[PDB]
Amino acid sequence: SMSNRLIFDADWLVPEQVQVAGQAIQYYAARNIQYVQHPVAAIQVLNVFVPAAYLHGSSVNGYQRATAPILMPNTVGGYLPGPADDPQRVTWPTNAGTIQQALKRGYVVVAAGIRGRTTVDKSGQRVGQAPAFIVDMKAAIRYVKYNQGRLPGDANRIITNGTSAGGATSALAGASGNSAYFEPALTALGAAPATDDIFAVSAYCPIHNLEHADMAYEWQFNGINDWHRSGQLTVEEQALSLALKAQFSTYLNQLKLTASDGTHLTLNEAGMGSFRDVVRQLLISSAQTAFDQGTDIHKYAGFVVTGNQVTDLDLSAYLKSLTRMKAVPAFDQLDLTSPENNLFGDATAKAKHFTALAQTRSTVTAQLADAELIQAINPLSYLTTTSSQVAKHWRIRHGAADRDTSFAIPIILAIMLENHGYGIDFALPWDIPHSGDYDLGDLFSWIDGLCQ
Repeated sequence: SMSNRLIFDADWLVPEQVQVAGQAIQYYAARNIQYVQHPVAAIQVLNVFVPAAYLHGSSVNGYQRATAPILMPNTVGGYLPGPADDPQRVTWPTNAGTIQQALKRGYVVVAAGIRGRTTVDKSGQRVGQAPAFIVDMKAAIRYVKYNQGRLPGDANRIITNGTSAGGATSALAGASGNSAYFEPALTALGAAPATDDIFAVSAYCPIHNLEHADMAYEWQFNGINDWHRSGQLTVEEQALSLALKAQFSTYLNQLKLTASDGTHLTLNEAGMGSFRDVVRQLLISSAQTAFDQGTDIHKYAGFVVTGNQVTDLDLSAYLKSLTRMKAVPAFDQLDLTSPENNLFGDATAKAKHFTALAQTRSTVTAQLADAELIQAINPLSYLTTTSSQVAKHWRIRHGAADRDTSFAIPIILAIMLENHGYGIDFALPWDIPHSGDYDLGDLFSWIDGLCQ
């Protein structure tokens, strides 16, 4: 209610410890903070964790109470609800280990609970479908910034982190700072009166650009007719696949992506061209990195090694050995059965389409989600319009063995960021599956490079 003033009090913080690297790591916690005045679901609370030093006037890793980065990780996966995380949490989903390491590194951690597609209110009505996930992330950010200086950590140094749908959430927060689109929702929740633009984005395999993911998936996997998550593509599915693949060329070319040297990255009618070369080169680079460490890259097919150099890659051979995970369409299923279909439903419709193709070919009675909503939750929408304040610093990873979305998807995001002058640190880590937080040493060195 309005009795909730949304004022943080450091006096709430109580002392705890957790073991990290064979050392006891001291911190303080304040849990279950109601971060808006009018929550609709119990999950909408946040937890605050602070390195013990900052309550005793001291420093960690070059940071102080007033200057520490604020890591804001989320536990969203599959666009499901993501409970407020905790370094002491052992129940799925949790990135407790990352929180422990972040605290050791000197970061304040604000771990917000986020509604998702299965969240219901007290009347049993759905209240967690799109754009609830990002509205909640923004409200948690607004809470933090409203409380600059009451809350330890520098609210101008917020860095979001998440994996998969959570990586999309992190990227979307970074892309859409202060977008007016979300203002009515934040007003209705009674979110804090503060900005929601953030400093930096960490995203692992962000499942985003959903309305073009089917095209990208088929561009990548057409010609591979068995899928494993085991199934076999029907004749109708093969037909959609070939078409979806062809459509990707047109979508891709219209983005006007450019290589470092300024050349338009494109694909021809058959899906071959300079854009495909870029994907290949990133996978070759991933392989070279692994090869240099003594890893057997021939676990997968296609790599040409000349002396000590990965000199080329048969991309089709590689993808066959990687295997297709999803059927067709991979995201907008004709029968509305995907996580993304359910994400785009509302209080009235459990699920909706979000592409013209799947609506036209729907095998169940269905509606299309609002075009503005689809656009609003796509981080890419903000890189080509002037409707928000965008984080200047991005670190994106998508595993070279992650088949949950096409490599083209994170690659498009990374290139568009680069093309528009944002800082972007991007790679496809070798033989990494659909997962995140597996390179914290490097992530934290990147954050430190930005913040210290």
